[PDB]
Amino acid sequence: VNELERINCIPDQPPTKATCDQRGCCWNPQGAVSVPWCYYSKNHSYHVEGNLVNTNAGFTARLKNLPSSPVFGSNVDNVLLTAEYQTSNRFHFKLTDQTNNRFEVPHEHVQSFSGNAAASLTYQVEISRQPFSIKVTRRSNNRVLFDSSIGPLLFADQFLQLSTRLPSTNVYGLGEHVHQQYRHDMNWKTWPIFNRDTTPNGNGTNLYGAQTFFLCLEDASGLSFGVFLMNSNAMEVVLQPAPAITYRTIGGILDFYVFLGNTPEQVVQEYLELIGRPALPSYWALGFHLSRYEYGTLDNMREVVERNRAAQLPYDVQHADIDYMDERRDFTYDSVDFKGFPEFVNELHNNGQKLVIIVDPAISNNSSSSKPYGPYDRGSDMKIWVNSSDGVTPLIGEVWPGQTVFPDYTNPNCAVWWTKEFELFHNQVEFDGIWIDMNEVSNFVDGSVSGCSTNNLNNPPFTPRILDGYLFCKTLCMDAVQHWGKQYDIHNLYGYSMAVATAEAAKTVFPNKRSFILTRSTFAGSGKFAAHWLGDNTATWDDLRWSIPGVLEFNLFGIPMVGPDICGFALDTPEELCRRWMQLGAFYPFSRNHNGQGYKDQDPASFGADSLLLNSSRHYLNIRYTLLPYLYTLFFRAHSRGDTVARPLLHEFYEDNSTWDVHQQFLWGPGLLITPVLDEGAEKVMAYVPDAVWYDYETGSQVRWRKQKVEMELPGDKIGLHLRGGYIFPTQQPNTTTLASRKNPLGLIIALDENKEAKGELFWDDGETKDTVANKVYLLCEFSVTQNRLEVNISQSTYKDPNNLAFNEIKILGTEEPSNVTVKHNGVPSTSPTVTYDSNLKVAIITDIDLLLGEAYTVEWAH
Ligand SMILES: *[C@@H]1O[C@H](CO)[C@@H](O[C@@H]2O[C@H](CO)[C@@H](O)[C@H](O)[C@H]2NC(C)=O)[C@H](O)[C@H]1NC(C)=O
Ligand SMILES: *[C@@H]1O[C@H](CO)[C@@H](O[C@H]2O[C@H](CO)[C@@H](O)[C@H](O)[C@H]2NC(C)=O)[C@H](O)[C@H]1NC(C)=O
Ligand SMILES: O=S(=O)([O-])O[C@@H]([C@H](O)[C@H](O)[C@@H](O)CO)[C@H](O)C[S@+]1C[C@@H](O)[C@H](O)[C@H]1CO
Ligand SMILES: *[C@@H]1O[C@H](CO)[C@@H](O)[C@H](O)[C@H]1NC(C)=O
Repeated sequence: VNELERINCIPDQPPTKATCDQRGCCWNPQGAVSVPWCYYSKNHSYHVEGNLVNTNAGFTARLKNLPSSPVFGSNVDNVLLTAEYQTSNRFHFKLTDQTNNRFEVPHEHVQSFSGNAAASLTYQVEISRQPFSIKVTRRSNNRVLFDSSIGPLLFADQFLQLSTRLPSTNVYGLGEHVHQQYRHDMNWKTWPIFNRDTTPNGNGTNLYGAQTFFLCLEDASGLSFGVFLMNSNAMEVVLQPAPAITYRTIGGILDFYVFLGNTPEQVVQEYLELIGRPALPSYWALGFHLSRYEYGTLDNMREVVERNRAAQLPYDVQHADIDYMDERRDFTYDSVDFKGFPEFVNELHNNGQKLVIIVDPAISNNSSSSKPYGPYDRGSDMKIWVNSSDGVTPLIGEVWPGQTVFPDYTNPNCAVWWTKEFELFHNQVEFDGIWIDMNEVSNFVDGSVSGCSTNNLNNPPFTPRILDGYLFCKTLCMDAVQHWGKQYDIHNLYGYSMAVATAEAAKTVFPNKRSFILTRSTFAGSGKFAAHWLGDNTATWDDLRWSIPGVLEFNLFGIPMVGPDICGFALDTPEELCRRWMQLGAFYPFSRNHNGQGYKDQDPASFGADSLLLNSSRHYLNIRYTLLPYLYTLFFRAHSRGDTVARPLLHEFYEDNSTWDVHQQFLWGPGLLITPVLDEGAEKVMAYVPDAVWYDYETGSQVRWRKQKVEMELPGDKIGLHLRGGYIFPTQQPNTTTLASRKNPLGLIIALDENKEAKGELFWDDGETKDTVANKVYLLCEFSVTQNRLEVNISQSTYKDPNNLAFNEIKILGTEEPSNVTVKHNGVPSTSPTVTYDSNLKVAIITDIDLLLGEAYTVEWAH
């Protein structure tokens, strides 16, 4: 064995020859740091027994265990391999215990496959007999994509493992973690996955969510593939420089999907086609959100709101954290400190703003006939709590209010309970959206108020390297019991089940509306239901840098509406950091400035009504709002086709290997390049300029750089923003709310390519109705520019905005002077627009034009 290819046989303890011999592995204490001294042999594992059997969907094989002594339990004797050729670009295989049913994720979106093997496969599947291995290769070039032959298949009740070689080291994904870099180096690295309330810091631990998806860019041609494991048990993913990746899990079954694409974007699209495409956000959820833990009183909250309104900050949503509650209890508000709450909400609404309230899962069990607590009384009547292992007594833990029980959101009768709680509360405080937190689930005691019994669930043969080394640390007992099964098996599905139930509640509370759900904990497929934030970060320059890979990864995971707490949750934010963070933060898909308890104010206006930070924050938030029709159309493509929103350079520029590890810059869709200053004291950033025409957003000027590293001059008041030649960006005059800004004149920014051509599109609907796309109530138009000509073209036309909207300005970058501008409407001429032209910058701006939204036009000019 070449040392890069050794598969570690002692993941659980420091390596010894005696343990190696006892396990029947190979011993070689010679090797570079991290190279396993003890590793699985060439042979041993499982072998194929007899022949493969053709089925309608693909094939089955029986695998029989090559005997050895138990490591972490003894391998299941007979394993069944079921292989389904589901589509041309998606292969599914699962490994089950041939004799017993095992836990399988009861995913809400994924359906069982029936039907026949797809035609025109882009992949071929190869099975080796002795020992068992599975290989998936790309048909067109025979590139080996998945190849398990590097390691054994291990399949014991509480220890399952399968490895695969990888065709390159361009590997992106896995979660939820702070990876720090976007491209995984492929040096010996183990990532534990198990939903846990812990700080997203530099220690590389398991965080709030469970995401097994990874994408691999195979080569410069763009050809890419992805892998997904459908398994909700505690697990870790081991990366090594072969290159190779091992999945090591402690229950369930190995249920794998392999996705192929011509480009990275097509791999994400194939993945989201399987697990579920993201929900379309309400248009208002794309504006700026402001928040903090512990305003303390409504007076203090109103004070913050009003100083940011007075500053003309674009500011659509105010969040209210646990301080609104009466003693941190769900579905109450503090009648003294938040006296006047309903009247404040009216004020918010009348100002065009929205209210999002935090709701925790854990319910106070403190209720007597003297002093009733309704959510607990109604919950106990319905019998909808998570129970201890006896299957009958509700588990007691502790969160914000004191001792608590936990809803079992897997029980469909729990959504009924939860919905009524929301109905009852909305009658008091008319919130518009819901922020669901602490849903790993997070417990202030370990397991329960009486701890956890010693047994194989709470104390398993092998524990992945999760924070603190016990599964029940700061969560529920592993033998706690829910409708979908035991906590051991479904722990990673709590936040997922809770987002599903919460989306159910929205159907009653916000009939026909999307509303907004923000969730902490996630499983694969959570973006169908919710936005995500990156959790309790810290006001450091490290946390600023680390945010970008975290945002890009959740876009691969199909949770495109994602961002961190701008300026940092924990700690007092320095002015310089917060100013650089607000500049970048104006371009996160989810843009929220949120702050921890006790720390100095960090809302933009708090820095002073004439401060650089406020001026800069207002400036870039106004740019964000200007480009909201472009951002919104990007979320439309994510929702309907599965595209990313916040996009890596390498997804558009994969032919250039200089982009393969860029994580300090990113794109909005194909066309907008964002380059933040991310270092203290810097007024410059070393940045990559991909192989395209680029125009400075602010001046419109063509940059002299192409396909090269540059130092971009970015003073205290700037972030780099460039528009790609070849693309047309729809815009709308901004205002301090989207309620108002949506009524304003539209514009087009045409960035010309070398041939003086460009293309773009605009999606437009009512901005809030649920499933306008599935029910086809929307406008979609295309803009295309050739020499001397712009065409506005309508493809779907089943929504006409009642506000009489129109394009009143067109800015053309990289153009020679356009003259004699003519506008035709469905063929008919007329009259004559104004053109202003800057021959130095090659910018033309056409005004005094009125192109109605949803109407076809041709706009023509001479040179
Ligand atoms: C948790 O325990 C409760 C009892 O405390 C179980 O409630 C049962 O619910 C069904 C209706 O769905 C009733 O017909 C039973 O009579 C209830 N039992 C009792 C003793 O009242 C609940 O099923 C348990 N949940 C889980 C996941 O085990
Ligand atoms: C941007 O938003 C505000 C709403 O907050 C609009 O404010 C004014 O609009 C009208 C003036 O033409 C008045 O009828 C409203 O009373 C007034 N609202 C306020 C602040 O009192 C403003 O018009 C919007 N901008 C644009 C271009 O429409
Ligand atoms: O006391 S804290 O440090 O703030 O508790 C955090 C962890 O529980 C804790 O750090 C844990 O990891 C240590 O064991 C918790 O996540 C805060 S929540 C999430 C945030 O967005 C809201 O504003 C907060 C109030 O609702
Ligand atoms: C690792 O964890 C501890 C917090 O318990 C902390 O002291 C340290 O900052 C963390 N390491 C890094 C480098 O983030």
